[PDB]
Amino acid sequence: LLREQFQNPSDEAKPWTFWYWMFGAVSKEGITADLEAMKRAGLGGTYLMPIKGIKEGPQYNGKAQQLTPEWWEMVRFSMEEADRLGLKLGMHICDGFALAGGPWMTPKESMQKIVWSDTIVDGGKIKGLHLPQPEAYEGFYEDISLFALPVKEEAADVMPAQITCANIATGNHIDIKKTVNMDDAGVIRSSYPCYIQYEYEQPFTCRNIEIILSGNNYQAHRLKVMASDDGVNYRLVKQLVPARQGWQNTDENSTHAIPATTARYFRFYWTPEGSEPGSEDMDAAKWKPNLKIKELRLHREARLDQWEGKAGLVWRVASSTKKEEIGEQDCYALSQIINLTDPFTLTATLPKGKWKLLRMGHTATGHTNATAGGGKGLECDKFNPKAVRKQFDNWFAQAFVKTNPDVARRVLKYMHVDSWECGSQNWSDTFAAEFRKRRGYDLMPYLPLLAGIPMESAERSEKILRDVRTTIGELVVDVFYQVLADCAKEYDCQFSAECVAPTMVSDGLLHYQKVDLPMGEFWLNSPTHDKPNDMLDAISGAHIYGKNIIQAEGFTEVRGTWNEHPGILKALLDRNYALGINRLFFHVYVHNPWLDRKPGMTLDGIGLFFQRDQTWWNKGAKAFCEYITRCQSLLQYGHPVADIAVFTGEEMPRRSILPERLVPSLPGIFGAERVESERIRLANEGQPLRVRPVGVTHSANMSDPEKWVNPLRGYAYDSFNKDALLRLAKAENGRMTLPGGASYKVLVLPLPRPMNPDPAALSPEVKQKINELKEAGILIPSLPYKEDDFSSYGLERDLIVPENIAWTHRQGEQGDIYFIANQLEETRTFTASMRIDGRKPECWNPVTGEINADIPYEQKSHRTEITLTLAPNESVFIVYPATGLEATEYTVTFTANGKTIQRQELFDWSKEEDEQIRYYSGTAVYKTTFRWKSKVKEDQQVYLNLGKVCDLATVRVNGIDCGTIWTAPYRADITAALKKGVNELEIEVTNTWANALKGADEGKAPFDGIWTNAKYRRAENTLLPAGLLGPLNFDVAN
Ligand SMILES: C[C@H]1[C@H](O)[C@@H](O)[C@@H](O)c2nnnn21
Ligand SMILES: [Ca+2]
Ligand SMILES: [Ca+2]
Ligand SMILES: [Ca+2]
Repeated sequence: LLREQFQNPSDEAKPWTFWYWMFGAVSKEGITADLEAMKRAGLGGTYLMPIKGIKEGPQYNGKAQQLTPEWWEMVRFSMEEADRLGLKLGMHICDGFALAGGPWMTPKESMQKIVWSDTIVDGGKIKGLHLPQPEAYEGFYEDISLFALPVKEEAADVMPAQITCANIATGNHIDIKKTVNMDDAGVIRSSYPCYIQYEYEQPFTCRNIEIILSGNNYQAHRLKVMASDDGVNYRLVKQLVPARQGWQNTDENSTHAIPATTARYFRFYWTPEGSEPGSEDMDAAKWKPNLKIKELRLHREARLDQWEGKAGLVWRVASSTKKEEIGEQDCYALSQIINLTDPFTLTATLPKGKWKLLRMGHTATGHTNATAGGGKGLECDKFNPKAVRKQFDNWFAQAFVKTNPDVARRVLKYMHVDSWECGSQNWSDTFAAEFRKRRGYDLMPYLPLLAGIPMESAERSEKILRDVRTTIGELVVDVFYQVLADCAKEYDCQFSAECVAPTMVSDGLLHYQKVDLPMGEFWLNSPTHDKPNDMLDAISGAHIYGKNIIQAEGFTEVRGTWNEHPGILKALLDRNYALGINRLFFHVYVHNPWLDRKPGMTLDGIGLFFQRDQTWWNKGAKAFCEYITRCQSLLQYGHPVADIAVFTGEEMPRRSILPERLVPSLPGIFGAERVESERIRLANEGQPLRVRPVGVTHSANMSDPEKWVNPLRGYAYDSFNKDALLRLAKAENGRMTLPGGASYKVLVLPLPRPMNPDPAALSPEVKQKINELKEAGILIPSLPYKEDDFSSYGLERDLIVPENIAWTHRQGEQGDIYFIANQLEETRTFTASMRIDGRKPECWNPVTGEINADIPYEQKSHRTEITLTLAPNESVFIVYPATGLEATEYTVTFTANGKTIQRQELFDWSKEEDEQIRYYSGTAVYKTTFRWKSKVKEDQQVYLNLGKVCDLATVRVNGIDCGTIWTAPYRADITAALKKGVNELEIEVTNTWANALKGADEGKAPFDGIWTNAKYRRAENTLLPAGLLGPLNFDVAN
């Protein structure tokens, strides 16, 4: 019975929280208080992750520094308390929130990259020549190969040049100080159209431009390169193209190839016009459209376009290099290169002429788990099974040894890996052998490709580099993930994992096959830091690899301002349920070690502030968690339904596809109005800015996941990869099926897109599997698909609802479930039509738990239609089996500071003269009486409507609890509690911390004990409305 699960949910259905210990400031008192608070809210467990240590926050006097006996004692006490209370625990595989580092790791055991040095020497009899040492992270380096290259031309790779600049932005409403300029350090800055000019003594032949930045700068990659011989007639060379890039893009410079150009003068023209708005695969374009360049280096030696990325040193995608840029003349044949490893100071004999001595080897990338404290150190080598095992043994395994082994064996059931923040890597000591087994040929002779030196042809080079990247991503799965999965089963743990993309070269779906619990992430009020693409990686991964529980780190808030409460979290949560998550993890519960300070310790103001010292914790968090649990009991039932699978291609890196990127492929499915708004948005005219949250200025045409509810207008889709196609896909009854229950009718092979611009050719195997699926009846539409839907092919929309209604559909042996959620902040009445023929629908309310088994419905064209009224932000589940107030005076007690006042009229606290009410945050108890004339009749239902509630209210009538009201409709069923005559009305109203913190900031604190390390505040500088504002009314229905 689904009803037993909805009314009595199982433990799997409960939401969890991340629990962050800050700066080693931890106490047993606070531990007990936190774990009891979590139990009281109805949480299932917590992930215990310490962040930073004493050194990073000396002011807090921490005594529980990571890995000290005192810290381990606190971990033990937490396990003991979680055992007592019936909570489960997880921990991360390292200290801090990312990723797999620790002080036990040496440079040799860390993430490795290919490095090199060179010198030009005359050939002949070389004896005892000392070659320059390549990059050696903390002295660690190891040679791999030494190559001898014949010199192409004989001139310097770079020459000196006189650098000038000029503003050209005319249309004079301009701030003259923000026009182009070069500072003392040679750094170039501009906000306005301009050019930077380089004048050489003699004509210089340039084939590429290395752009060197100080942090990220989208606009630096948008320069238009021009050249001249005579200083006035300038010819176009190339409009540069930004590579796709994530947020961790500063480990390498960027090389832009150009057609070989010989000139005395080069100009780089810039304008902000034509900028793409920001996204997760052009992270730098989220920021202000200002130009900032540390150095442009113009080079002579041929290099592949955007080679740093193509070599796998950083996560990047760009087009193959054109033949106009790298012709066969520009590439070295294998027979031209002499391999001098064996001789290697160097003593050997080369032919005559001049030779380049490319000394190649490997060193650490230098990445650490930087948010750790006592457990901080180098990131483990991600391709080395032993280093990965070692990392497991030294942190996570130790929680079963250093605490209390029998208690740890019962409560510590979850091992987590968060989202990658340790860059990329492209070598390890097993990498040549792995490449050979997997790709079927030897990489070693082609090692100079990893320096972007072209060999044989531009195409052969880039085909090989793609293979390197493919191997890289395969090894993240087959080593790092495989090893941790084995370790997890060995310790009887479930394995949760977040995204690898867009920081480590990877197929972003691929690793989810190895984990029990794929985990996405969604942010609150943080468009610059939100990760909708991560969400779709985790969901798509779970769906294609058959993982039924999909966790999500939810409500992460880049700057929390203390005005947040469950009411304004609901719509955000509901649209992520619509995407397919079904176990929320709250981000974040911060341990507050002091019982006398509130709201206390935070992650330096990064929200959501989800913890015991919230004004609304005791009643608000519990009510919300009840909603969540009921929602999740049903959203974990059976299998998700999606009719459309979309192939993610054969470029590397790769990941799930965002809805926006499919609009030119399926313009019909999205509709003409979506096509039109995308063209306006992407044209990004004037590069408009928005500030959200306070102090975060960014591109206003950023794709906003709130504007992409139900984007395929009644269908759902998963991204789907080569591995799933080749290893798992089956045709059954006209649909493509996978183990775990995915069944798709349609397979979209998208048009070339930003993340797959070539696009990479389909391998013969893929072509062969696609053809088998065409023949077994699977729709593989011709693109662009221009019809409104797939009903011409007998595939109707699953749910027809109006815009701004989020939904999902699950199906199992006991029937069908549609989750339907209003995203607008208004009451709406609308028809929902479901693809269900001849079964009786019911309406199950996840806020109250009420089940209405007898709703009206029509049956038309073999669908079922229902009329729904949804209050602001209201959600429902559709399940298919297989008169004013006349009150006496109010007594209002403000419990935090004991004030009590009498009032006839309801009032906004923030408008009172008394500063202890004006600035009050917390709970106030309202007490009054009312007359009810008649006895409550049969079939008759009575609601106390609260009107406007700031922000949360618990209703007691004649001492009977009639519920905690936190979202619309703001009303309480008082039917069972009503008596004839005089009724007693008690209402507890709770607001948010914002007003009290504003009071405390200004010396007008409404009570003592107010402190937090969270410093961010709303820009508005206003007191929020607060209280039972009403008006109060009764509603008598049937
Ligand atoms: C706030 C932390 C958060 O706690 C972590 O999940 C980490 O993945 C991250 N990425 N950006 N910001 N964070
Ligand atoms: Ca994360
Ligand atoms: Ca493709
Ligand atoms: Ca794309």
